[PDB]
Amino acid sequence: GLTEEQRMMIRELMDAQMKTFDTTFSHFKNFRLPGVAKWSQVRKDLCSLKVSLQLRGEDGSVWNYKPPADSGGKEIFSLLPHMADMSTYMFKGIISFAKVISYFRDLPIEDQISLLKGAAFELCQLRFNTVFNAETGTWECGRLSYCLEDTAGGFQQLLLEPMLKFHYMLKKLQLHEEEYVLMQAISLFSPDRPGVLQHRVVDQLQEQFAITLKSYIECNRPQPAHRFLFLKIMAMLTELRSINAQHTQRLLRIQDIHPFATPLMQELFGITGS
Ligand SMILES: O=S(=O)(c1ccccc1)N(Cc1ccc(Oc2ccccc2)cc1)c1ccc(C(O)(C(F)(F)F)C(F)(F)F)cc1
Repeated sequence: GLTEEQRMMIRELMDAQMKTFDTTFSHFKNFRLPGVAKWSQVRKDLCSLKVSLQLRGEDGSVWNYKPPADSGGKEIFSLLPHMADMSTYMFKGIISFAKVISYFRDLPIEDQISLLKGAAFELCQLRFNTVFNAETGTWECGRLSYCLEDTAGGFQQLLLEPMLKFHYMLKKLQLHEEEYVLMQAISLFSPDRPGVLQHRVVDQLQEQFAITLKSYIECNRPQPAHRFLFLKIMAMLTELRSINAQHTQRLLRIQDIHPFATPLMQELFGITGS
């Protein structure tokens, strides 16, 4: 079954998640909002986001934003300031998650920074899948809601952008909170990240989290639908890392044309300021 050590690993991760995941986004406030040539062509990477924004007030008021269509203009950058603020809020939560976990704290500062930089996007996306509604194509973030706008091919066309397909595929697995936090742990403690000194310790931690995840699934999911779940999750994690490397390249190209990264995002991506 589950060993007490395995049950102590899950509890440590689960408590770290509860303390640092504001699932209602109640402290996300004071954020920016959109106002009331091969480089540029590629930089039209932005069209795959296609998101509408809803902001519900406590008074009952609802503000709704619909994005501009591309007209060969700067209007494509209208939502980047808001998204940078949301990304920064999510990343701060992820940093707090790592810092409250005993195993991460024990690691050297240099390794802690290297691991956070490598896994920050992946951990944020894993948390965002918990708030994603597959039926509505919407990410429900407290009073903010982010809805995918209609596209010609509809669902299938959205499933062509890897980030979106990841979200739909992961949600279909119908994971428990314990399985999400183990995926975060496996992704955070990745030994093959640039700059990791204590690779052997990190690799052993990762294997223990994966063993714990495999054991959790074996003990709590006996149904033929959950056959090969551990391996599906591990493949998902491998795809997320490829998505992460692609997203980094897309982001840095936009930044090069149209700077928008916040200070914390600049630190994450090694932008110096000079
Ligand atoms: O993948 S989503 O859900 C998404 C959102 C909208 C349309 C399609 C897909 N996402 C949310 C998200 C937020 C944070 C994150 O982790 C990061 C951690 C540190 C630094 C950067 C990211 C990962 C996903 C999303 C949000 C923004 C972006 C951007 O590339 C954008 F803005 F240039 F499109 C940018 F620049 F803001 F990061 C991409 C995906």
